[PDB]
Amino acid sequence: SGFRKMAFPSGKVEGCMVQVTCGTTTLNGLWLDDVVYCPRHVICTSEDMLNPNYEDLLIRKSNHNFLVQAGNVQLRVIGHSMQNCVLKLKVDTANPKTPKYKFVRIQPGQTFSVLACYNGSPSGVYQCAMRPNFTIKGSFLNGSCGSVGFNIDYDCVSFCYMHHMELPTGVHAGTDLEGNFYGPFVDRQTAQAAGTDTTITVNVLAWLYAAVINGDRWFLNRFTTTLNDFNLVAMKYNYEPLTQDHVDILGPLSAQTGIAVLDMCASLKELLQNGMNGRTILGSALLEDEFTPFDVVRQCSGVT
Amino acid sequence: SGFRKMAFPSGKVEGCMVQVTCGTTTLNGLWLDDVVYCPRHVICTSEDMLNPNYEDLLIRKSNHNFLVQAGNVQLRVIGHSMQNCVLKLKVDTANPKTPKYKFVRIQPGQTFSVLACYNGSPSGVYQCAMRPNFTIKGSFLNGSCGSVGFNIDYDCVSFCYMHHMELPTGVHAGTDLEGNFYGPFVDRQTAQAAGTDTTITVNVLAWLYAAVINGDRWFLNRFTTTLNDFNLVAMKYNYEPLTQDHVDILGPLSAQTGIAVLDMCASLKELLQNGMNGRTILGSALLEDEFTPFDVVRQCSGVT
Ligand SMILES: Cc1ccncc1NC(=O)[C@@]1(C#N)CCOC1
Ligand SMILES: Cc1ccncc1NC(=O)[C@@]1(C#N)CCOC1
Repeated sequence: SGFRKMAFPSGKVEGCMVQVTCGTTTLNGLWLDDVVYCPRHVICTSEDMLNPNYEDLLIRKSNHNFLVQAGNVQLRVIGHSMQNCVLKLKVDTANPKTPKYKFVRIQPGQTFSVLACYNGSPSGVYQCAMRPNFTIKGSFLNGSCGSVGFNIDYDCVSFCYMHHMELPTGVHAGTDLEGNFYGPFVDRQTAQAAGTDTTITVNVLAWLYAAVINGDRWFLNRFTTTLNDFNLVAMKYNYEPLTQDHVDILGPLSAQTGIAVLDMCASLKELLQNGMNGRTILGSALLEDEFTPFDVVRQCSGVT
Repeated sequence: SGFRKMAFPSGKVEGCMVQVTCGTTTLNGLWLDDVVYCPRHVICTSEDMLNPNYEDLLIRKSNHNFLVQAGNVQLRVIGHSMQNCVLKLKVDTANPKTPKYKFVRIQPGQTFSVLACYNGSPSGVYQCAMRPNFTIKGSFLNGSCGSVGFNIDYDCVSFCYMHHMELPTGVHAGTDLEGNFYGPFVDRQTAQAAGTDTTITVNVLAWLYAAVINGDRWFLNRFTTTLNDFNLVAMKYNYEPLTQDHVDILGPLSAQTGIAVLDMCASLKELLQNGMNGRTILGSALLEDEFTPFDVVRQCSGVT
C-alpha cells in the first residue's frame, strides 16, 4: 500500500564519492577502480568559466595539481586525461568499495536517483528524471558539481549523470559518465536557455496505473480513445506524443489492472481537459511524470 | 537552486539490514552491535495475528527458532527478549558496519527517511513525516515490516521508526526502536482507524520560505496577521495551530529572507482561502507539509 517517489538505496554510490581540488576550486569526484571522474571545469577559476579553452587550461596542470581526498585520506594521482567534459584522474589505488557498475547514457523521460554531495560528502538522495529538453530539475548549490545520477539493477550501479551546470533559470545540466552533455549545453558561464519542458506522457500513464493499483480510482471514466486522437490532446497540453513503443511498455500495468492502455489514455485526456477539480491522485494535485512504467512495476512488486 | 524532497543517504542503514525468519514468517531486522531488532509479530502466523498473546506465543520459541541472515551469512542467536512490540535478538557477532547511532522517539510533524526493505535487502529510500494522527504515508508491501525510519546528524544515525502495520485504509503504523507504537495502534489484525490527518502548519511555512529562497514568490501578498487570527483560519482548514515555538523555529528562515513569520502566515492564509488558482509552488499544486524548518535550512545551505 502507498506509492512514494523513491530513490535507489545510495550506499553503493556513497562509497565512491571523493573530493577533488584543483587550485582553489573544490568539487565532487566519482572513484571507480583506479579512476576518479569529475567535471573538467574543476580546472577553472570563476574568470576562466566565462570563455574557457579547456585544452589550453589543462596544459598548465600536472598530476600533483589535482588533490583527491576520500574521507580523510589522500589519493596519489598518477595520470590525468580529458574525455569530452570530464576529467579522468588515474589514482594509484583501486577503490576497495567499487561496486559492479556500468556507464549508461539515458534517454529523456528516464528516471534516476541523485546523490547530492558537497566536498566529497553526501547531503542526500532524491529521484529525478531527464526532462524532454535534456535538463533535470534537481537540488544543487555551489560545490555540488560532480554529484552523480544512477540506477541499480540488483548489484550493478548504472551511472547515467554527472552534475556540471546550473542554468540562469535554476534548472540543471550535466553529462553522462563519458563527459558528453545531455542536450545542447556547454560547460561555460554563458546564458543557455532550455527548450520546452514537455510532460512525459508514458510516465503519467504509468503513475495513473500505480494510482489505480493503490486505491485512487476516481479519474477512471467510461471512455476510450485512439493513439491519434489522444496525441491531438497531448499536443495541445505540451505532453510528449505517445507511440506504440510506450503502449507496449505499459502492457504489464494494463495486464495487472485489466485497464486497456487506450482507456487509461482517455482518462488522462479527460484529466487534461477538465483538470482535477480540487482533487488529488496519490497525494498530488497535478499529474506526476517522474515515475517510468519500470519504476511503477518495481515499487508495486517489491524489487530489491 | 531547486528544492527536492530529499532523503538522507541510506548507506549507514543498509549495512544494518538483516533478514529474520521465525517459522514461516520472514521480515526485516536492524542489526546494531550484537543485537538484532525486529517487530515481535515475526513469531506470528496469519491466524495468530487475529488475536495474539505475544508472551504466550514467545514461550514456544527458542534462540534457534530465529534465523538471522546478513547477506548470505547466518548469525548465531544467543539470546532473545521482548521489549514492548519489538524483539531484541542477541547475536554472537557485533555488526562490523554498526554506525554511530541513537534511538529517538520523534514528535508528530517530524520528518525522517525510510529505507524500504524486503528479505533483509533494500528496495529504496524515501522521505516521510510522522503525521499528526501518528500514522505515516509510506510505501510498504508484505515483507517490508522491520524496515526503519531515521535521521542523520553528520555521522550519527538516529533511528526513530520501525515499520509494523498497514491499516485497512492503506496508511502505515509502527513503533520507535524501543518497541512503543506511535499513536494508539496495536500489532493486531483488527480494524484500527486513524484520526484526522491535519496539515503540519510549521512545515508548510518552512516550505513557503524554501519557495521564496528558490524563486517562487507569486504567493507573497501585501498582508500580515496575528497568531490568533491565523489559527482561526488554520482551524477551518484542518491545519495544526501555530504556536510561538513554531514561530521561533522559523526565525532563521524569516531572517534569511527578510519576511516576518506572521507575514508568511498571511500568505498561507490567503492560499488557504483562495487556493493556488491553477498555479504551482516548487513544482507542487498543493501545500507541501513534509519539510521541517530544519530540513529547509539543511537543504538550502548544503549540510553534509
Ligand atoms: C553555482 C552552481 C550551483 C549548482 N550547480 C552548478 C553551479 N554552477 C555552475 O553551473 C558553474 C558554471 N557555469 C560555476 C562553476 O562551474 C560550473
Ligand atoms: C501486508 C502489509 C503490508 C505492509 N505493511 C504491513 C502489512 N501487514 C501488517 O500490517 C500485518 C498485520 N496486521 C500482517 C502481518 O503482521 C503485520
